[PDB]
Amino acid sequence: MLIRRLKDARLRAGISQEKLGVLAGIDEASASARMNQYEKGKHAPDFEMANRLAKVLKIPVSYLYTPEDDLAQIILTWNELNEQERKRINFY
Amino acid sequence: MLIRRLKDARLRAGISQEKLGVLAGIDEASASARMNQYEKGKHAPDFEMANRLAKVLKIPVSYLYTPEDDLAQIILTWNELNEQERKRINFY
DNA sequence: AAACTAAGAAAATCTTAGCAA
DNA sequence: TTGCTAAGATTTTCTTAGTTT
Repeated sequence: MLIRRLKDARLRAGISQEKLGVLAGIDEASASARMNQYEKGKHAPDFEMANRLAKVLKIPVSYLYTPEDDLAQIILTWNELNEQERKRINFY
Repeated sequence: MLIRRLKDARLRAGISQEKLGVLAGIDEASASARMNQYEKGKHAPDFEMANRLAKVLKIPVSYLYTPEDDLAQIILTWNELNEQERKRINFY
């Protein structure tokens, strides 16, 4: 899990670390700490948690696991394309 | 990590679970077991290991973390494109 | 040969109780 | 308010020693 990806996505979502945690289902008593540990790279979330974070952040989960900046941008762009626009890439 | 992504990529590489493990730097004494645990979804590898696996399998690491079949295919295709080709999608 | 598994050892994360910016 | 951290409690993976396909 790439800490820069998590942080960038969180800041674009405009929410605090704690709020991101709460919305992803982490107990209010541990949300701030846990989300900070993830963003600072102290501990890694499991894939199930990453999926819940991605849901809150409105991103595809694999964005958080893509080190290649150009591919990560593609993933975010693809995310916002409608199903007809995706067909155009699919054929491509 | 998505066990089907790992299996599909390994089978395309034409290598055993053990061989994949050995090539990815897992000790010869535990490669078979660990690789199997990952592919069967018994335990998840950490991201560092996933990166080592992806290098052996000649895939971008985020393929292993992409649940969306259509995006996963984009990632696979993108992996094989040269610079000039990646430039034209980045535009598109 | 390759795939697979149990169980104890080992190492990781999670919760708690805060402090710092 | 938000970001951040230590450390013990908790939960996970890893190694070993195999059996199964």
